[PDB]
Amino acid sequence: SIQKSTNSSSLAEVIDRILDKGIVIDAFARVSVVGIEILTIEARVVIASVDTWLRYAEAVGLLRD
Amino acid sequence: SIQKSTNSSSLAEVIDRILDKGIVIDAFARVSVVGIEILTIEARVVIASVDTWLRYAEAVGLLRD
Amino acid sequence: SIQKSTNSSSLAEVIDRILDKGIVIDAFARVSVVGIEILTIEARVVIASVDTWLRYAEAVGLLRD
Amino acid sequence: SIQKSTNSSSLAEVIDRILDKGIVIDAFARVSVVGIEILTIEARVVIASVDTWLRYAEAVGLLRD
Amino acid sequence: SIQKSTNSSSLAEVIDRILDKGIVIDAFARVSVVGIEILTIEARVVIASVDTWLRYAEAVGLLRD
Repeated sequence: SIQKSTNSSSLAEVIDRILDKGIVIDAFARVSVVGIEILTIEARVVIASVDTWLRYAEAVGLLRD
Repeated sequence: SIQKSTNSSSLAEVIDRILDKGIVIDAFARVSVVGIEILTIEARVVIASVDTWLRYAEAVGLLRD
Repeated sequence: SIQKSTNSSSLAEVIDRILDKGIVIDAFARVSVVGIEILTIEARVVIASVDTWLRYAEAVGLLRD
Repeated sequence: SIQKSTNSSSLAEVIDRILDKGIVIDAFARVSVVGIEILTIEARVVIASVDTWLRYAEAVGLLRD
Repeated sequence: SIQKSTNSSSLAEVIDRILDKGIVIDAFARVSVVGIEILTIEARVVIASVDTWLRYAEAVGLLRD
């Protein structure tokens, strides 16, 4: 191709650049009464391409040893 | 590309620059009566890219030893 | 880029400069009758980027020893 | 940048300059009858950036020894 | 900057100059009948920046010895 005065790029390349960084959303909350932990919530979400989800899974320990 | 008189940058690069710094929102409250801790709340939220959520997780201790 | 006669900066850089200083909001109150501490409240909130929330957490003692 | 005839500065820098000095609001009251301290109130509030809230916390004694 | 014929200064600098002097408001009253101190009130309020509230607290004795 040829060089241009503008940097702007394609939608499919925005998607690819998002997925090979990935996203983690992570949260917890706890509610206690008189010292007893009467309610608790924990949640996590991960989104990525395969080659980066393997990075996550190999560090956390979901692949075979 | 070529140099310009203005610095302004793309939306996908704002998103990437936010996620590789990450965000932590952290809070607790306690209500006590006669010296007994009759109610308590604690919460935390984390948002990041995978490579920076691993920074958090390795310092706090969520990865295998 | 090139130098200009004005200093003004981008919204994403205001956000980044806030989060790498962080914010702490901290309060307590106590109500006592005849010498007995019949009611008490304590609360704290913290907001930061990951690299500065780790500063807080390492000084207060939330990371593994 | 270049020098100017006026000193005026940005809103984000006012906020930063407030938070790295911090604010303490501190009060108590006591009501006594026949020599017995039948009612009492105490309250405190602190606001700062992380690096200055640590100054407060290290002098008052909220960090690990 | 450059020198001018007038001394006037910014609102954020008025606030800073107030808080690093601080304010103390202090009062008590006592009502006695036949020689018995049947009612009494005492109150205090303090406002400052952190570095000057520590001056108060170190002289009165609220910091660890």
